[PDB]
Amino acid sequence: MQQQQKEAELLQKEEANIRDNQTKIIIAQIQSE
Amino acid sequence: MQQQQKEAELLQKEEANIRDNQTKIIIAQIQSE
Repeated sequence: MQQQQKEAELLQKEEANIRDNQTKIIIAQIQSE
Repeated sequence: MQQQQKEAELLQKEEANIRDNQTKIIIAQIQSE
């Protein structure tokens, strides 16, 4: 369960980075209009 | 209880990142007007 919560942290951090990444390209698209 | 408070930290951090990102795209929309 240490391992489970640790990999939960890992997947949280990678998906947080991903979400920030789509929103970065989204603001780029918004300003490209 | 340690596990519960630690995953509480995790969910607070992910939702805080989501909120900041949402307001980033919101200000992008505001300035796109």
